[PDB]
Amino acid sequence: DEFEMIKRNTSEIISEEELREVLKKDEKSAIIGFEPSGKIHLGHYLQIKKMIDLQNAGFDIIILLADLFAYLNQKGELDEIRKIGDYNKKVFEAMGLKAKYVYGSSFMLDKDYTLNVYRLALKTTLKRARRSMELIAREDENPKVAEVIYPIMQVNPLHYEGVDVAVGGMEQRKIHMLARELLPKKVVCIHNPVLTGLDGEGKMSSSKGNFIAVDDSPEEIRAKIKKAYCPAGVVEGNPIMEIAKYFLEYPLTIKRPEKFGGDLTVNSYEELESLFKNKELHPMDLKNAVAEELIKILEPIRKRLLEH
Ligand SMILES: N[C@@H](Cc1ccc(CC(F)(F)F)cc1)C(=O)O
Repeated sequence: DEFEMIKRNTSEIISEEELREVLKKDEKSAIIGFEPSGKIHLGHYLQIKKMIDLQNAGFDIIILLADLFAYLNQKGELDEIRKIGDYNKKVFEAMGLKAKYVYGSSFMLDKDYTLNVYRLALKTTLKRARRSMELIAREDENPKVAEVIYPIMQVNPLHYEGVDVAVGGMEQRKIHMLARELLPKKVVCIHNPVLTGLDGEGKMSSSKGNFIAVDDSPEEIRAKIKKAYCPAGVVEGNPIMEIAKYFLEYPLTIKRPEKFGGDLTVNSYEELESLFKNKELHPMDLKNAVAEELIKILEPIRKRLLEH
């Protein structure tokens, strides 16, 4: 099913009935926005993989390099942000994405864009804007006015003209709930889960420095994975298991020494999860398998980012 391919590994689709209608049409487009990021990590790639799914299913793909948004979220000066955006777009092309790339600031300063922001600032409460940003806003002991403008710009109808589907992480869902209420035409949201960071502390993050970057060296992936929170028998909160779920190909053959049980062949992640949960498979053989298949999945991307 095209539908079930798109739905595989998302946390929610709002809504499924509207997505079946979109899939019927001959012309459909899907958008995702990203604040430019100094490092692109597996959190980014999970979402790019969803966009490749939509692209296989017939959708035109639009990537918004959300530079002004990064600007409001205190990531720096704009033309410095627009140069990080340029690099991120190289990375997304090396992931195998066939898309159109738009810089926010190329249209977000237009008079009609600006008037919608003022119009929406009239319908949106300070309390709701702030709630909507709890998972997104840069850490700040004295919150700035910029924090409450960010979500109203994210739900501006100009971002969604001729767009059927928006894709984002679950950390964006309150902002999308706002847009569901306030947008003139309905857009389907597809939310992808948030990856746990390597120490299990919170969520994977370019500023928490708890991530694996797609351009990481092999030795580097090994060392991050070796150090990673992965309690025996525990799946919930375990970032090594998450990587197994969202990134690996099954059936999976796990090489191990014959004293640890010999080569193991798992035909599904659900099979891996039962093996792991009852301790027929130890963190260390998991880790070696995950590290080794992660290296092979990332290699072509590291290669073209390094080509020259
Ligand atoms: N909040 C996102 C960035 C963002 C996501 C979505 C949009 C609207 C749209 F998706 F681009 F159309 C604008 C910016 C993030 O946290 O990177």
